[PDB]
Amino acid sequence: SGAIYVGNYRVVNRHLATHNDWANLVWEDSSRDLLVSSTTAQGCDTIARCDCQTGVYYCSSRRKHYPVSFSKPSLIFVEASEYYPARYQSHLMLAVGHSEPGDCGGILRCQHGVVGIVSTGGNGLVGFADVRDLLWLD
Ligand SMILES: CSc1ccc(Br)cc1CC(=O)N1C[C@H](C(N)=O)CC[C@@H]1C
Ligand SMILES: [Zn+2]
Repeated sequence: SGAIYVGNYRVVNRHLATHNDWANLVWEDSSRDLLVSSTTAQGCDTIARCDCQTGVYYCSSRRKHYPVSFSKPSLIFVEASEYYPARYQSHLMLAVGHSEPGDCGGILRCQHGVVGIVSTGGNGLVGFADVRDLLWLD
C-alpha cells in the first residue's frame, strides 16, 4: 500500500484504488496501473522533473529503504493477474531489488523528489510506475 499526495491530488496504484478514489476520479490509465483522485486537503510531496536513473525506494515487506539503479520508463510485458489480462504495462522502470505484491505503492525518490511508485516485481526484481511526465500534478 501507499500513495503520493501533491497539491489537491492523490496518486495510487489503479489496482488498489478505493471506492472514494473512483468517486473523486481525476484521471486513470490501466496501461500504466495509475489512478489520480482529488483531495480536500493540501498534499505533502514534491514530484521530480529529471532523468535520474538512481534513487531510493521504500520496501514495506522489509520495513527498509534500498538504493536502486533503474531502467528508463518503457513498455514491459506483465503476466496476467487477478487485476489485468496479460499485457504491456507502459511507463514502467525495472530495478534489481526485493519486492512482494503488498509492496505496491512504496515511493521511489531521487535528490529532486518523487519519481514513481512500486507497481510490479519478480524474483529479485522490482518495477516502478513513473510519474515524472505528469506535469499537471503541480
Ligand atoms: C511488487 S508486485 C510483485 C512482486 C513480486 C512478485 Br514474484 C510478483 C509481484 C506481483 C506483480 O508484479 N503485480 C503487478 C501487476 C501489474 N502491475 O499489472 C498487478 C498484480 C501484482 C501486484
Ligand atoms: Zn532526479
